[PDB]
Amino acid sequence: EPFSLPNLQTDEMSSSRWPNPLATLFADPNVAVAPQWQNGRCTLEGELLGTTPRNASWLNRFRGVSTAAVANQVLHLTLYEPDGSVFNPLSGAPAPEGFPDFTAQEYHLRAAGKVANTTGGGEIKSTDYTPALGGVKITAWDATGPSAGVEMTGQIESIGMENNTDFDVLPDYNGSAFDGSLNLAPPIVPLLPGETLLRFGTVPITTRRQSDPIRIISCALPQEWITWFLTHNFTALGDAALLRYRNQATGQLLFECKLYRSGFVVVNGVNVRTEFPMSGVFEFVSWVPNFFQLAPV
Amino acid sequence: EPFSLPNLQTDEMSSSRWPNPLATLFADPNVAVAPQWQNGRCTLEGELLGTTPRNASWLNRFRGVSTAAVANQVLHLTLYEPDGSVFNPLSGAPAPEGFPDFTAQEYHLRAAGKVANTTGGGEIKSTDYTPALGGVKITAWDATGPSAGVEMTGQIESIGMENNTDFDVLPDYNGSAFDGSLNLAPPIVPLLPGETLLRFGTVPITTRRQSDPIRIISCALPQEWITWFLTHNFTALGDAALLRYRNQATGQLLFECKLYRSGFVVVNGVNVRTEFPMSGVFEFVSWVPNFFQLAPV
Ligand SMILES: C[C@@H]1O[C@@H](O)[C@@H](O)[C@H](O)[C@@H]1O
Ligand SMILES: C[C@@H]1O[C@@H](O)[C@@H](O)[C@H](O)[C@@H]1O
Repeated sequence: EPFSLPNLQTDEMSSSRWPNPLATLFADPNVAVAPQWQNGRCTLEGELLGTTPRNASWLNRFRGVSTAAVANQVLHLTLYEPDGSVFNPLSGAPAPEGFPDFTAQEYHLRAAGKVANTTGGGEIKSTDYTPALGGVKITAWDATGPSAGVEMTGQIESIGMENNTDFDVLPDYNGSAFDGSLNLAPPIVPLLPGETLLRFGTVPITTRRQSDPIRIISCALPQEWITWFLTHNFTALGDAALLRYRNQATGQLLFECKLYRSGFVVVNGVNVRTEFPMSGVFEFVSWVPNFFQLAPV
Repeated sequence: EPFSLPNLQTDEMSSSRWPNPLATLFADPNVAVAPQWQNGRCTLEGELLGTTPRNASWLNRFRGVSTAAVANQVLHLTLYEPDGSVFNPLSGAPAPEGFPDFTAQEYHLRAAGKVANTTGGGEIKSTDYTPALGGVKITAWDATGPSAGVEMTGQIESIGMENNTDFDVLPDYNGSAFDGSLNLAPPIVPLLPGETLLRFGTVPITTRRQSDPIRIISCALPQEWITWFLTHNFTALGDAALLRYRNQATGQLLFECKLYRSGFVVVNGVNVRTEFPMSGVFEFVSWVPNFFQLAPV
C-alpha cells in the first residue's frame, strides 16, 4: 500500500464542491484572501474535514422533516444528516454534511417526499440560508404538499450568484454575522511564500449573470481523490507528496507540484493567473518536506 | 492488481444510473422483463459498456450547440459528447455518454451558456427524446437566449414518471420501436436458474406520482465500483467474483453473492422481493465459475 493517486485525467474527474465535471485547472497568485472551503476537505490519510460528505453523492443533497404544512409557498424543514440521524444544531457544525459552503443570493432546489404532491421546486434565499440553526426556510415552493411532519429529500441545483468572488466567501451559517462558535476547517494556505494554490475548477449553473457571465467554483481536491484516500490505508511518510502532471499521451511533463498532507496542491513560480491543460494525469513521485522548493512552472 | 472492491458501505456509495446516494439494496425475482440498462455498465476489467460515462459526473449531463435562436419556449440543440466532440449519429451509439437510458413522459432539465440570458429550465418531452438522431428539442424553455450557435451545457434533474416499471424500459432513442442499428449493451440475466439480480437502488425526484408514489431506479454497479475498475488493472481470473456482504460494525455475514465478470451481482434463493441492510460492505473472496452455486440468502 504505497501512496498513489488514481490514473484519471483531470477532465475525467469531478469537483468536490459542486457536483459537475472538472473543466479548468489553474493557479491564481493574486487572490487576496485564502479560501476556507468546508467541502472538498480531506487529509491524505483519509480523514474528512469540515462538512465534506463521506458519500460523494451527498454533496448538495439535503434531507429533513417538514415542521409545518406548506403555506404561501413556504416549506420549513428541520434538518437531518445524510444518515438520517437528526442534525443537532447545539453541537457546533455549520451545516449538515454536503451543504453549500459559499455565499449566494439564493440556492435553487428541487425536493420530494414519499407522497405524490410533494415534488416541487423552490429556493433558499441568502437571509434564510442558516442551516447551523438546524432548519431551513424554503421559499417560492411550488408544490401543494407536504403537510407537517413529513420526510423530504432534495437537491440544490443552481444558485443566484451576482459575484464569482462569493464562491470563496463562507456564508453566515448561523445567521449571526459570523461567530467563532462554529467548528470550521481552517483556511487553505501554502506553507511556502512563493507557492500558489492549484485550483480544480468547474462551472455551476447560476442566474444573476447579466453583466459578467463566467462562473467558476474551485476545489482543493477532485472528488475521486477524496474517495481514493478514504478507500486506501495511506500513511503520510512526509509532509507533502511531490507530484508530476504529465500528458500521458504525448509524454510531456507540464509541471511538478506539492500535495500537502492536509489535502491541497500548490505550484511554484506563478506570477500571473495561469491555466493548465486538462488532459494530464497527476503522478506520485516521492515524499518531500514542507520546505522543498518546486521547479517553477 | 489482485481483485478487490472499495471498502465503502452501500449507503456510502452512489447510483450509476441516477446521480444520488444509494438508498436500497434489494432482489426482486418477479420483475416482468430483464433490464437492458445502458448506463452503469462496466466489466471487472474496466471496460465501459453502453453509454456509461468515464467521468462519473457526466451522468445526466449534456452539452450541445443551439441550432436556432430561442422562440416560443423552444430550444433545439445539436448534441456533443462530453469531450466536446460532435456526437455522430451514424456511429451506432444510442445517445451521448451519460444520457438517460429509460422511458419517461418528460425529462426536466436546467442548462446555461457562457453568455448572459442563457440560464434556463425546460424539459424534453418523451416524443422529443430521440438523441440517436443527433439533437434534442427542449420545450417549456424559460430563458430569452441563447441565440443560434451558442454552446449550452446542462443537467437532467428530475423526470415525469407515471409508472415505476418504465425505469427498466429502454427509450425509443432513434424515434422508432426498432433498435437493430444501435450498439446496445446486452440484457442483464443471471447465468444460473435460481439466481436473482441484486439491485442497487436510489430515489430520483419525479412528478406524475398520483398512481404509485414510490419511485426507485436500480443499477447493476455502484458508481464507485465502476471507477474502481477503471483505476485498477484487474484481470478476471474466473467467470465471477464470489463476494461476501458483511456488516463490518456487527460482523454478521449477511449473504454471499456472485459478481459476474460482465458487471452485475446476483444472489441465490430469493423467492419474493427482499430488501437488505445498507450498512454492509462487499468483500472479495475468490474467483468461481458461472455454475458455482451460492448459499441461499
Ligand atoms: C426568484 C428569483 O427568480 C429569478 O430572478 C432568478 O434569477 C433568481 O435567482 C431568483 O430565484
Ligand atoms: C409540463 C408538465 O408540468 C407538470 O405537470 C409536470 O408534473 C410534468 O412532469 C410536466 O413537466
